[PDB]
Amino acid sequence: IIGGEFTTIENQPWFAAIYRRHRGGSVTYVCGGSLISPCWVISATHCFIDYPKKEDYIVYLGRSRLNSNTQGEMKFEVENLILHKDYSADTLAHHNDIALLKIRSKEGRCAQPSRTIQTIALPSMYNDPQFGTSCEITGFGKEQSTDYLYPEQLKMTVVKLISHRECQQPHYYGSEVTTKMLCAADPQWKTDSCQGDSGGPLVCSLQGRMTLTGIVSWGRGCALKDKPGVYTRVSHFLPWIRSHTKE
Ligand SMILES: N=C(N)c1ccc2cc(O)ccc2c1
Repeated sequence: IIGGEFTTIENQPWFAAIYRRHRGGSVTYVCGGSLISPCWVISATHCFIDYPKKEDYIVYLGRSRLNSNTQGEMKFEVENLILHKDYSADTLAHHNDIALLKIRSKEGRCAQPSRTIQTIALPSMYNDPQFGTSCEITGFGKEQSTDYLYPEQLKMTVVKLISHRECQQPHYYGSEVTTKMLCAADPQWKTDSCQGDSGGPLVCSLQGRMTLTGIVSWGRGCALKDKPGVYTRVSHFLPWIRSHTKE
């Protein structure tokens, strides 16, 4: 997250921290995600596509810091890593950039809701806030495009939804952005998601309920003039989520 503020898991208790076990035993951060029911986390396919083996991954819920344990955290293996069959990547834009992780603990249990662990509501079908609406984004990604390190403390910021029409412009993204994507940005371009924030939530309040409107997907740099953040438009993927979240 470029700009914005530090936070703790209490302020985004659906946030899931996803890590990968290396051949050699070291564990490194991969991507964010969001708990959408006790057993299901939703993230982005591009985070996993290079290493699709579910055994390689660890999911933490209730975690406020990147490389230290947070009191009350829960640790999960990935029982099912579901990538989107229709995912594709061009030079910049990712299409169908959405993924599901079914989580189960070593004790064979799903998430137990707590002060630091809660689900987030999905939107209703094609129901998005109007452009200009303020939404929040959360993650452990870079604080500056030129950073090597990721921040140790969780961060969040506020961006505004941009119309598909404005985002289609040439000096925005041209035809790179589709109706299954949402653009969001700061009017001063001063704050944004960045590398390491992928898979994490864009949350808006809709009919008075906190709603997973977007999933961090891609952008041309970070907090760059005329280059909004691009998010998977969750309200356009409900059939896929429905069809994949059962027995
Ligand atoms: N401008 C963004 N919101 C944005 C989001 C995700 C990104 C992931 C990357 O690997 C590199 C740049 C990124 C930029």
